[PDB]
Amino acid sequence: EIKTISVIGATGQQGGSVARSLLQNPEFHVRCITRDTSSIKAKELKELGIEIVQADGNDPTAMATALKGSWGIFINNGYTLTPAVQNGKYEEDFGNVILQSAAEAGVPHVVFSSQPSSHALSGGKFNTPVLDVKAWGESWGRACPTFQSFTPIMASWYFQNFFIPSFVAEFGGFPWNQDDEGYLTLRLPPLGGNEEVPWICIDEDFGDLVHGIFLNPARWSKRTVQAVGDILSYGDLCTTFADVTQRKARYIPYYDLDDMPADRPYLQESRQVFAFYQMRDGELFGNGITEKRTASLLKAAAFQAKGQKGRETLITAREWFERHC
Amino acid sequence: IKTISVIGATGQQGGSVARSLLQNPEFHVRCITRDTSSIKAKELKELGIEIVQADGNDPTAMATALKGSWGIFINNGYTLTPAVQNGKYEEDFGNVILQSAAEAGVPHVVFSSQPSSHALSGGKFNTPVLDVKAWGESWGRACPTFQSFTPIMASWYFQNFFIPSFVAEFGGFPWNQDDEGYLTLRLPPLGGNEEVPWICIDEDFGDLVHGIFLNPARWSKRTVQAVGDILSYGDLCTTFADVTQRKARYIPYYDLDDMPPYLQESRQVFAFYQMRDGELFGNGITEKRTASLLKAAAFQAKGQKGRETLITAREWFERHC
Amino acid sequence: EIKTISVIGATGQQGGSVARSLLQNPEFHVRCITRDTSSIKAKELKELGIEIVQADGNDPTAMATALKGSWGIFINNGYTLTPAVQNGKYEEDFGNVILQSAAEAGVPHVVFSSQPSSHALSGGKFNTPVLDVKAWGESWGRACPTFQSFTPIMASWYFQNFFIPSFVAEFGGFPWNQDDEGYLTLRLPPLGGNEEVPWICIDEDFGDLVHGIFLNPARWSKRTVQAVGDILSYGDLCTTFADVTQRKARYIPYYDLDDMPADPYLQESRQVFAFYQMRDGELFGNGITEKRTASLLKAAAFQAKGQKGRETLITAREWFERHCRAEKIERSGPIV
Amino acid sequence: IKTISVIGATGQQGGSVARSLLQNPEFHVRCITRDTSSIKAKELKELGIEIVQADGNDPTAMATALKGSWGIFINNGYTLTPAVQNGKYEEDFGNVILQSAAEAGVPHVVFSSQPSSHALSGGKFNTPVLDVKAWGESWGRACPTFQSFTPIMASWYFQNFFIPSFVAEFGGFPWNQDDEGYLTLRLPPLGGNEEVPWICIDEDFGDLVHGIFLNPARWSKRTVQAVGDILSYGDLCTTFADVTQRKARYIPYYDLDDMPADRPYLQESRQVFAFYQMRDGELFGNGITEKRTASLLKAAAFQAKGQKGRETLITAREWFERHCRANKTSEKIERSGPIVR
Ligand SMILES: NC(=O)c1ccc[n+]([C@@H]2O[C@H](COP(=O)([O-])OP(=O)(O)OC[C@H]3O[C@@H](n4cnc5c(N)ncnc54)[C@H](OP(=O)(O)O)[C@@H]3O)[C@@H](O)[C@H]2O)c1
Ligand SMILES: NC(=O)c1ccc[n+]([C@@H]2O[C@H](COP(=O)([O-])OP(=O)(O)OC[C@H]3O[C@@H](n4cnc5c(N)ncnc54)[C@H](OP(=O)(O)O)[C@@H]3O)[C@@H](O)[C@H]2O)c1
Ligand SMILES: NC(=O)c1ccc[n+]([C@@H]2O[C@H](COP(=O)([O-])OP(=O)(O)OC[C@H]3O[C@@H](n4cnc5c(N)ncnc54)[C@H](OP(=O)(O)O)[C@@H]3O)[C@@H](O)[C@H]2O)c1
Ligand SMILES: NC(=O)c1ccc[n+]([C@@H]2O[C@H](COP(=O)([O-])OP(=O)(O)OC[C@H]3O[C@@H](n4cnc5c(N)ncnc54)[C@H](OP(=O)(O)O)[C@@H]3O)[C@@H](O)[C@H]2O)c1
Ligand SMILES: CC1(C)c2[nH]c3ccccc3c2C[C@@]23CN4CCC[C@]4(C[C@H]12)C(=O)N3
Ligand SMILES: CC1(C)c2[nH]c3ccccc3c2C[C@@]23CN4CCC[C@]4(C[C@H]12)C(=O)N3
Ligand SMILES: CC1(C)c2[nH]c3ccccc3c2C[C@@]23CN4CCC[C@]4(C[C@H]12)C(=O)N3
Repeated sequence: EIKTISVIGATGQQGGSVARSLLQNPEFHVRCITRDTSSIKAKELKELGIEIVQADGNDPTAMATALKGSWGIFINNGYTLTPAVQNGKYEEDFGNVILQSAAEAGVPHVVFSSQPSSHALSGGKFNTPVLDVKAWGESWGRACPTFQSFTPIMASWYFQNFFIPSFVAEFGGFPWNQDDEGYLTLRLPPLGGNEEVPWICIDEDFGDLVHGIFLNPARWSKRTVQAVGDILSYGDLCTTFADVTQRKARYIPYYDLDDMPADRPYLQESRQVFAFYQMRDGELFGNGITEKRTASLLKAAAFQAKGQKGRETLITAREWFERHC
Repeated sequence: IKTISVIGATGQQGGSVARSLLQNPEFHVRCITRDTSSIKAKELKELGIEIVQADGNDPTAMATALKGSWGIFINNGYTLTPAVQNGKYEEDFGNVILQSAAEAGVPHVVFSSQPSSHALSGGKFNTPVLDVKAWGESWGRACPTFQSFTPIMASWYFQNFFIPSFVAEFGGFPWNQDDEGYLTLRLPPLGGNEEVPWICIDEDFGDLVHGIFLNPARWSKRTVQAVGDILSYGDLCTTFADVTQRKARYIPYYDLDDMPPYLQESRQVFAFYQMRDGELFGNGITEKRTASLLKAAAFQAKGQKGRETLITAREWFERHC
Repeated sequence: EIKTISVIGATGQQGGSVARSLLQNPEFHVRCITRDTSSIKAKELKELGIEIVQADGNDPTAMATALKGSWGIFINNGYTLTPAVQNGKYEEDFGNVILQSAAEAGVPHVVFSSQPSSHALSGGKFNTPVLDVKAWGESWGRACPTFQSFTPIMASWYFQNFFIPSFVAEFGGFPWNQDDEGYLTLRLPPLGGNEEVPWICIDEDFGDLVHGIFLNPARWSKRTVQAVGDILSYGDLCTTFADVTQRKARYIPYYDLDDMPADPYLQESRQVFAFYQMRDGELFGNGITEKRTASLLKAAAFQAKGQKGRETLITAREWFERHCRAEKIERSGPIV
Repeated sequence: IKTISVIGATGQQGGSVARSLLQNPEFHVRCITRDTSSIKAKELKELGIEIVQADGNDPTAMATALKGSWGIFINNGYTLTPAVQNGKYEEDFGNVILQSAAEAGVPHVVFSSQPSSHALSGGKFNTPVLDVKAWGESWGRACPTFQSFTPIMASWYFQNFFIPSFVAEFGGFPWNQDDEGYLTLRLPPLGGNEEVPWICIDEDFGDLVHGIFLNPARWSKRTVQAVGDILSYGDLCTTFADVTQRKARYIPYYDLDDMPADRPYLQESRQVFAFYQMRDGELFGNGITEKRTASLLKAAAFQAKGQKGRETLITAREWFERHCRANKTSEKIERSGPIVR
């Protein structure tokens, strides 16, 4: 009756949302995995009544032993890549190691946080390890005969990125620090195409999307899921923020990738991601058109499966600004 | 063989209507103008179009010039008389023509229209440029003589980018670079999700009216939105930048009270649009599906002549910038 | 501060949903209007704690006095038209009389249950009083200079038509009586165009749309609102029913309107169907059929009620899941 | 001038590809066939297209017959060898050709593909008609030599109405009248919202392959759904009825066990439809069914061809108005397709 689901990164944003969503369904038993059960965040997960296991993804045997009995697993990696991984050893990423360990432990159903490979799609003329490592994990999971289901889920930009101070530093004053001309100014290169920039409130929605996948894993196997709460251009984001907060805001694109300030190291290292996205006419996920219909179908299903508990629709940018500003 | 009188055939809207209808042998175009010796009048003559001289302000003359018309397209001008400006919308030459068409027994009417901000805002707003046409719309909707009366509502013309005064007031976009090197567009937000409608008046509007005349009964009393593309002002600028590789940006006029130097009294229109959450047409959501259908229908009625699809903002920039 | 709203037909389906929706917002006070406060349905409302006033729409003066003090009014009419109304004299329908009474009483904000006029749209070819009676009221209210806001709202096919017996008899066994070959068969003419048939759960959704309008009446003045919960073809409706209930169902079109059973109200429905086909299925007459606006209004009411109820409209799949997998066929409707 | 080899150029898919690309001076169409003396091979020759003779089952000859190609469009046939029917998907002549194209150094590939029901369902389904093409898709996606590899996935052809086995097996629609005077279509539901995709293979498909070749890098490793219209089976029949004024209807096989499964291809189609219903109608497996991209690849080819032809895809209504309203005797029901009985 009861299906156990191991949650990687349960102390983190993606896995944290996953754990919080799945625990609200009696058909599932959540086994959070963390490196330190004494962690501040781990104790918060232990206050929700969640089973907590301590293990390190870089230890395949220990990980395999910690996933022994899981019906499903949600896998993700971290913001910091090891030098070996940053230099093209994508098989050494702890997320990818965990996926292989799950194969050995016999876990039948996998939901894997993934990203497109700029290298694979551009014929080798681009290399963006931050994305390509997760894409490697997706290539391994899709080809593995052991799994009964492997579904890649691709996260959008978090709305919560607006709370990172260097975010405010890098991309113009937007959305907290106004400039000399009195504007909350956002400065980013265009995405390309029709400027269909995807955004999500990671906390409230991502976990419910993964939950919806686990409600019927066979239907979603080997079919990429885009975790998208809203789709709008940078300029529409600014006008929406201004309407909500009644604070002047504007968008000034970085049309020339070479003419971005070297003062900003998050613009210079992202210049290959931005170029790959532009080359793809803004189709940043690589599998097909950017659409949030599936996400709105995976959120409603989790809503029903949870007992009509919580919210039935994903958080839009307008609502996030109304709730956070 | 159905005869159609075309008001404003020397103008943008009526000109597109005449040029589109002429390519369907089932329809015979009778252009109406005040001056048949005009350059534009002669251009219409060079295409082999019948040109009759009449003034909309003369109901008696106009009734005589419409006799025998199966249908009529009606439009007015940018110029309102002081009397019309001050509320006597029955005197606008377009609405006079509509009443004359009723007198002459013309059975099928397509009327260039706009919503009445005054009527929709409970009196808060007064915009004669729109409300005058709305007067004709209600009159035609209530008139029992017509067999069909269909209102058509034009979006912003792309060709407004060629009006020097438009370039003057709304920033430099898309011709005049500013100090920081940007083609800058300065406009109040439309409201809602910034679904700003635009049309290439020359190539598409006439085809939409043509499509209406292909089945007047199905469109009677149903407003048609003449929309070629739907996008936000910022999308306009990013599209322009991609097409031309000329830096461009959008800086909204957030406060209609603190606008600059730039005496365009279109403020009440902008405020009414915002009050409608951007639903500038007033009848329902902004949609171009109907326009696309009508354009394709004209394409096929004309013999697969011309374009089957409406001109988008990107294509307009490609062809004119 | 607290805005009073009179609800016509509060004992009925449309007004009942309106009352039940506006009751959950303390900014509004619901004054139900009924002819008989002793009714089973009226006492149901009294048991819910709703003010009940007795008045008859056919009495303009009494109606005016009973509407006095209302900030807003929801107006609707009934399924049975007097013969005089049947033959024109649309001004005499109690809904339209009530609209004029509200104008006399000075009610500033109006939401009116409406439908397109086939006669006005067809150049006289068609005459369907079931629609045209409400269209008369719609134009009268649109032209009325006294109202501060006037919004016409138009109902789609109720899902609850499946509980109305007259629906079950004529339009095939669907969805309760299986037919000779074991099929739940629906027998109806095509709508026209791409078969974009609108449906709504009248009980749970219609009232929330009226509520959403009253939340910002100025923005909706003179703007037709389509009360649409789902848009799907008749065949898609039947296949969805089959998927939900694992019970055979099918759609049998009347391709020839002359071959449709027309044994007085079936004659008015033949003309209505012909008008819809003549409009390529654009049965509302003002523009394309769309449920986007309905969704916006439903969400707005959801928020206003304190995030109570559902944020989304009920689809055909949801309705079949809730009312067929598990329902007495005795609801109010056309008396054929 | 960039040369593109076209597999199956004498067939429906490759034929549309050749006819579309030839009208664009930036490309050279090199048709590939087993028999250059064929009556359909001579039609292509009458169009002014190079015709080379090679067999896909001969990897070396195929390699020498592709060398010099800037791009290649790859497709397979309706008949699979017994070895291929039984799993040996590497032996399908289309997949051998794909390996030959890498072998030959063709830098840009457009591969006719379908999802693998087995791969997506954890082994619950085995439908070689789709999975064979999916094998080639996986190989092309993983091959490091190609500069671009784009899978394109065909919908139901409207031209299935000209394939005789379709008319026989699936109730007779739209040509064979039944007891009650109905053109009856008999098919299981697709699943989900009955978003059945259809395309006019002749007029539209080639333009989509062409649009991909207009910017291969932007489409590399991105599945393209070749869709002209999206509608339910019942909507298909009612649309046909409106166009032709002939009674027509759709009678679903709600229970797949009640579908005629006399012959082996009908049972493999039962398993395919079961897979579709399993995926809630997502018959392509990569994502939602959509025709926006197809409408973007048709318009782009329209422009590339010199604004010649149609800018838009053919809808079901327009196809019925073009092929089933007039008698049009030249439209005979003899097209290549599944040979069931
Ligand atoms: N913020 C963004 O920009 C953004 C948006 C889009 C997508 N992404 C992508 O998603 C990833 C970051 O996701 P996130 O923000 O959820 O990360 P996060 O908040 O740091 O969570 C990742 C979790 O990984 C666990 N972990 C780290 N090293 C580990 C190891 N060696 N073994 C086992 N577990 C380990 C940590 O929890 P324990 O202490 O429990 O082990 C940590 O909480 C990156 O690839 C990023 O590019 C993020
Ligand atoms: N982008 C836009 O500005 C836009 C969009 C929405 C709607 N509109 C509205 O549509 C109108 C402008 O349309 P348009 O571009 O066709 O105007 P236009 O280019 O100025 O043409 C007006 C036409 O009316 C004719 N006319 C003028 N006075 C007349 C009279 N007294 N009797 C008879 N005919 C007369 C003119 O010359 P002849 O009489 O010599 O033929 C001409 O053919 C305005 O009301 C405007 O507000 C335009
Ligand atoms: N699915 C549909 O059939 C549908 C959808 C579109 C529009 N419509 C139209 O809407 C109308 C039916 O709506 P409904 O479902 O609400 O009808 P209903 O269930 O009969 O309710 C009508 C309401 O009006 C009240 N009423 C009836 N006669 C009255 C009178 N003379 N004076 C005052 N109040 C009176 C009734 O209350 P008491 O009984 O106590 O008065 C009742 O609450 C018809 O014109 C129909 O064509 C319905
Ligand atoms: N509606 C549909 O039926 C549909 C939908 C989606 C996709 N598909 C799939 O696509 C395939 C059908 O495509 P189609 O209509 O283009 O096929 P087709 O009409 O059968 O054409 C086959 C082509 O391939 C060539 N060929 C066949 N066997 C060969 C071999 N052993 N070696 C070399 N060449 C060989 C033929 O050579 P010659 O040049 O000598 O004739 C011919 O040009 C099937 O797998 C089908 O399942 C079709
Ligand atoms: C009258 C107006 C405010 C206006 N002022 C202008 C000043 C300069 C250039 C261009 C315009 C336009 C263009 C428009 C475009 N239209 C959109 C629907 C109705 C409306 C409003 C709008 C119109 O009448 N013409
Ligand atoms: C008059 C009608 C044909 C009708 N005949 C019926 C006869 C018996 C049962 C049920 C109905 C209904 C249902 C409807 C629902 N419709 C939604 C759009 C307006 C309209 C028309 C439509 C209506 O007013 N009642
Ligand atoms: C293999 C199949 C079940 C099939 N069986 C048939 C048997 C006889 C006639 C005609 C067909 C077709 C036509 C199709 C149409 N296509 C839609 C998407 C892929 C698919 C599935 C589908 C295909 O491969 N050809």
